[PDB]
Amino acid sequence: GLLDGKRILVSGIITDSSIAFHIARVAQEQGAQLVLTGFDRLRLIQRITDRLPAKAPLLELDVQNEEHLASLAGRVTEAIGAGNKLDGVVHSIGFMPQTGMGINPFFDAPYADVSKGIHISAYSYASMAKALLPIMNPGGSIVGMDFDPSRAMPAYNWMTVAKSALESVNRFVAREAGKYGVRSNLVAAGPIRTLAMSAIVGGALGEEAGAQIQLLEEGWDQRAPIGWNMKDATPVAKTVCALLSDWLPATTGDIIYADGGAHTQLL
Amino acid sequence: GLLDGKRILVSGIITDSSIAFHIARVAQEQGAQLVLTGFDRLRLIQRITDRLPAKAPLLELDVQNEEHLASLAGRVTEAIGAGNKLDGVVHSIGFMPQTGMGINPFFDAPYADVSKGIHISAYSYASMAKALLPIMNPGGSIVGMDFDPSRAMPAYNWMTVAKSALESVNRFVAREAGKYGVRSNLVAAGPIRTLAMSAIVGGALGEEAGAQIQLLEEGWDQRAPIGWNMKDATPVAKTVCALLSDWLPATTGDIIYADGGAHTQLL
Amino acid sequence: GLLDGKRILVSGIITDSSIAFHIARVAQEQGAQLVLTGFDRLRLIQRITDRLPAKAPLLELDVQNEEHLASLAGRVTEAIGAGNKLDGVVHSIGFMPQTGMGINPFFDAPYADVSKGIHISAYSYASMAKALLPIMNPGGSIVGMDFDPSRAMPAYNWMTVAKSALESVNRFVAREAGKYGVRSNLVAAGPIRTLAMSAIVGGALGEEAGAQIQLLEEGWDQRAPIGWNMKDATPVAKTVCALLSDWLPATTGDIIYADGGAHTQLL
Amino acid sequence: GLLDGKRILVSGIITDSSIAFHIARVAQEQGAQLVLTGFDRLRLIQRITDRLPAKAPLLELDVQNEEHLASLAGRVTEAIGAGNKLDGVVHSIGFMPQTGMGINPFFDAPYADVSKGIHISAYSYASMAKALLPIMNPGGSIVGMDFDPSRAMPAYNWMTVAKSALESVNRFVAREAGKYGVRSNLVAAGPIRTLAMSAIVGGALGEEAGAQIQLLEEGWDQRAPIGWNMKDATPVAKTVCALLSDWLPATTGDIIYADGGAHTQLL
Ligand SMILES: NC(=O)c1ccc[n+]([C@@H]2O[C@H](COP(=O)([O-])OP(=O)(O)OC[C@H]3O[C@@H](n4cnc5c(N)ncnc54)[C@H](O)[C@@H]3O)[C@@H](O)[C@H]2O)c1
Ligand SMILES: NC(=O)c1ccc[n+]([C@@H]2O[C@H](COP(=O)([O-])OP(=O)(O)OC[C@H]3O[C@@H](n4cnc5c(N)ncnc54)[C@H](O)[C@@H]3O)[C@@H](O)[C@H]2O)c1
Ligand SMILES: NC(=O)c1ccc[n+]([C@@H]2O[C@H](COP(=O)([O-])OP(=O)(O)OC[C@H]3O[C@@H](n4cnc5c(N)ncnc54)[C@H](O)[C@@H]3O)[C@@H](O)[C@H]2O)c1
Ligand SMILES: NC(=O)c1ccc[n+]([C@@H]2O[C@H](COP(=O)([O-])OP(=O)(O)OC[C@H]3O[C@@H](n4cnc5c(N)ncnc54)[C@H](O)[C@@H]3O)[C@@H](O)[C@H]2O)c1
Ligand SMILES: O=C(O)c1ccccc1-n1cccn1
Ligand SMILES: O=C(O)c1ccccc1-n1cccn1
Ligand SMILES: O=C(O)c1ccccc1-n1cccn1
Ligand SMILES: O=C(O)c1ccccc1-n1cccn1
Repeated sequence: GLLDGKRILVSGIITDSSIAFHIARVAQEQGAQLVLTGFDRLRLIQRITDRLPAKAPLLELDVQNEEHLASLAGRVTEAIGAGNKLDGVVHSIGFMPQTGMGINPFFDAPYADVSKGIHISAYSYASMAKALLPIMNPGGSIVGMDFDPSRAMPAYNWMTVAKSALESVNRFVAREAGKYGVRSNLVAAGPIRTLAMSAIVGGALGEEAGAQIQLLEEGWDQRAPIGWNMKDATPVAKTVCALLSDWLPATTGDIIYADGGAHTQLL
Repeated sequence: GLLDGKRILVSGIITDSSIAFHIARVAQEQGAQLVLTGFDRLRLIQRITDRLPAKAPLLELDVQNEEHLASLAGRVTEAIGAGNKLDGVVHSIGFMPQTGMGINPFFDAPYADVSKGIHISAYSYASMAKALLPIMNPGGSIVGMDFDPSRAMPAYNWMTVAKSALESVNRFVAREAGKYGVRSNLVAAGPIRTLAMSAIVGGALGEEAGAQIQLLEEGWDQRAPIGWNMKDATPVAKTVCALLSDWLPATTGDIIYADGGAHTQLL
Repeated sequence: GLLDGKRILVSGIITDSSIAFHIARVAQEQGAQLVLTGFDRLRLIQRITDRLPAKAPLLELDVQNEEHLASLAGRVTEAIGAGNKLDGVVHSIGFMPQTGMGINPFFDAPYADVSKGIHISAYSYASMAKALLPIMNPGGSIVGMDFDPSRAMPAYNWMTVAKSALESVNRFVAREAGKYGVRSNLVAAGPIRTLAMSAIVGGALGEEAGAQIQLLEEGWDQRAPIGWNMKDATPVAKTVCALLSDWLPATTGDIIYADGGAHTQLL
Repeated sequence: GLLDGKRILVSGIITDSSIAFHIARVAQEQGAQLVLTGFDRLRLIQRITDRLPAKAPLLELDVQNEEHLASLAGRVTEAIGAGNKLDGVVHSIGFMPQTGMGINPFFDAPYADVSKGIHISAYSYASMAKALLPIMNPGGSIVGMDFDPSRAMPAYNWMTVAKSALESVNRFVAREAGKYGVRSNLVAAGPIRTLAMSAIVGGALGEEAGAQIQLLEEGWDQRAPIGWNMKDATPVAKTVCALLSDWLPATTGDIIYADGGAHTQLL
């Protein structure tokens, strides 16, 4: 197994279409022993994660809750056993209020909403690294989920800005993590039909936003030299596992694109 | 004059070493008629701006104050005369609490402080564009000040993250501004010895941060193929005026580097 | 005039739709005194350049001819007068044999053809700088024409590779030019309907290449927040003149995008 | 084994310090069955590769020899057996005549020398893909070696330009390879003390070039958040094997940085 004997924390599962659900499944297939973290709806998340190949302890983590973060390392150590540390951490957490994601004009998102989205989607990558680096082994790996924000796109709006901030945060987390012998990287995924994504395409944020997001997805498969299947998160999950493994040992502060190559082509 | 007959709003003057002070001076030398905006210490700012080549009306603008922003367009129109619109807007506004800029470890900045810095340094670029685009002429130009955040650097810490967000915001502001026939761009400047910058080098945020920032400045002149003079903001001001002029008419959503070429060389 | 009193060499005119024809026209409108260089069909080029606002001396320059390059500085000095130097140089020269530009598969271009295209389109930027820097004034400016090659695109094929090389060459030319107080930059233009470009769209290199290039142009105007008019080279010419002027004095080794902002947006 | 049962062609071994020697060793440790290609000194290369963990057939390949390239697929098939195809191809080939690499000024490299270096270091990536894609399995992987050329650096000179071209070539090879279900990527390595590299630092190309290259290496370990050991090619070899494996299945046309994270930090 690619991750045999590694202890890895995976955040971000909320449904069986969450990217983190597939990260967790593949990591377990590859021999990793997991600790899961979930936000708010913990009975739902437990029921969802009962479908994973192996049972995993589930800890509550609201990344906006300073007490959750202050206690997190102790609760993880309780879950994996004293004297054991983590080898990997997966941040698969993102949120932007509807006002920031195309339900209204870009200029009409109040800063209170934007700042909540940046807190959850970008600052919390540093928050989780601060909490967990003290219980991570040398040679460990922190991975977060990205959506390439180097160019503006319709509808994604302030979530794009949040991903721009996240990419910058990752480069600073790498500086801190390196003192522990730990790498920090993001995986920039192509679009994936999660429940939230499918709802947007179905018009949950208005018809214009849904039409714009559907056009975004279609251009992706067209541009990608190997194609892109938005209904299949497994290639993204495998890429996360590659970064969690020992096989990218000189990559840190960086971004790996699991997008079919779409960002390398113009059309 | 490069800007003859243009009406241009310039924010961001606080001392005679502010980058915006030199933007304002050069723009006036080039025939522009200015409206200035200032934050908090308006009697100080009036005294400072009395040294500009020409008298300019001074309006109060705290970019975190929604009432200041809601009234801004009406106060500008009162200053330049009914029936007149703006041709240019300069955003030269930046702030990050000391906790986010190296006085303590990167992980120790509370999010309340980071979010204040992102509000002032990044979100407010969209706020000012929202307020002023309705009173801007076609062919107009919005320019903001940037510091290249594509790579992490010591001490700048969360201000770097804020500039990453600002660059993303600029690309979305360009989408909105284009509907008015207006361009939006940033100028990424090399380091400039403002009063705040000199205080940091002198140790205002701790000795380690001061030493790191001094090393940053020295490498800049070394890398720049034409050199870099941190005591001279005039080349930065001229570049801002180039973007305010009609001579970069097909550039928008973009970043112009006024850094001596330092970002194009490794050593 | 933006370029009043400046002496500027402009290469690359072959028809009245050449980008260099419009660079020359705008520069002369702005007070510059020009020296033109032309390749191969010098009687045609003289007839074309008779339509410029002012008469300009025309010198022969085949950038693959080492004797043309060795004599160039002396012939320029003869044209502008002993004791006078150049303030600006415009490289607007590009060529790739048909085998490298979509008339056949990418893999079927022989290296002899690719190397000719790289010689003319990329190496010659260094060749011209080597020949002309000894007769350039401090504060001078060298500008070359670019087409953003950061992502692959259909049909452009090995010309894209040549532009990737040119961008790298420009960063090294900036190092050399800086010793003379001279800047070196490229302007990355959106697509322009030159005679050669119109012929390709009309099928001169095969129907597939023409269809692919037409689709490229259409996406450009769609993406550009201020639009893109492929029939109007004047915004590109003005941007070149901005770099030739004194108003971007701290930019070198760099690329300015005169593309309507299209490269900053995904869709 | 990460590469168990995969058939992989590895070019570029010339000494036991070649990056390709360590790629080959790690791939064999991970279960791959290799075919090696060597240039010019085939008895030397056979003696060198006798030290690999397993015997591998050695084929002659001068990438400037069209007959070598035309016969290559047939000779590989003869080596691995009819009915078998390749799963991986490693391009670890680079050369620039001394005139292009700092023994003289950048402007003094004749184009004949530059074009030879671009032929071997960039065009040949397309040449090898053209020859070998017809005998590659779906799900296969082509990997080439890169040195980040996004910024100019002293002494590397025209080799940097060649790497800029190679990166562009890789994006087009990905388009072609995708039709076969094959990925194409580069690994951008930090500096490695090969025999050629050590000779340059020792002054083989002049004292100035040696001093500049030594300063380049030292800044790399300083910038890298996890450090950089120029005497250890194993992290680079492991990264190549990661791209040859099935664990980066949605990455193509791309660049993976095995440089300690140095390119993500300014200082
Ligand atoms: N779906 C895509 O197209 C796509 C593409 C690239 C990247 N991503 C990124 O992948 C990550 C996972 O998103 P997803 O697509 O799987 O959607 P998802 O809705 O399945 O997962 C989002 C997760 O964020 C978590 N979260 C929200 N607020 C939280 C908080 N205060 N504390 C802790 N967790 C919180 C949710 O509980 C949920 O588990 C996100 O960073 C997303 O931006 C998604
Ligand atoms: N000094 C450098 O080295 C450098 C380099 C690149 C970019 N920049 C950028 O240039 C911009 C101007 O900064 P500066 O270097 O001239 O320093 P400065 O201290 O002279 O100017 C900062 C300005 O921000 C304004 N400001 C702060 N909070 C505000 C608020 N709530 N509302 C309105 N205005 C507010 C200050 O009043 C002040 O006028 C900033 O965006 C800065 O990040 C500076
Ligand atoms: N047309 C576009 O869409 C576009 C977009 C971006 C950049 N560009 C670039 O702008 C430059 C000018 O091209 P253009 O579009 O105006 O086409 P053009 O055909 O009008 O100009 C090409 C010029 O290259 C010159 N040239 C060719 N071989 C030469 C040689 N051996 N020595 C000297 N000169 C030689 C031609 O004589 C001709 O004057 C080129 O670098 C081109 O790549 C064009
Ligand atoms: N050493 C570094 O610091 C470093 C860093 C990043 C990338 N790289 C790249 O890694 C690759 C391998 O280089 P290396 O550092 O291991 O040095 P090396 O000298 O050990 O390998 C170079 C290889 O190129 C081959 N070669 C030269 N001409 C050839 C031809 N006409 N046909 C076929 N092969 C030919 C040589 O025979 C030799 O095997 C190169 O692309 C190099 O640019 C090296
Ligand atoms: O999850 C994401 O970051 C994401 C990425 C690409 C497209 C849409 C996205 N969604 C954001 C909310 C719901 N979907
Ligand atoms: O003004 C800036 O953004 C800035 C840019 C570069 C270096 C230091 C900076 N400072 C931030 C506060 C005081 N200086
Ligand atoms: O001139 C160019 O470089 C160019 C740029 C964009 C599209 C087509 C181009 N053409 C190349 C030959 C004829 N047109
Ligand atoms: O191999 C390379 O491409 C390389 C990369 C970085 C530094 C030096 C290099 N050398 C080139 C010739 C000898 N070394």
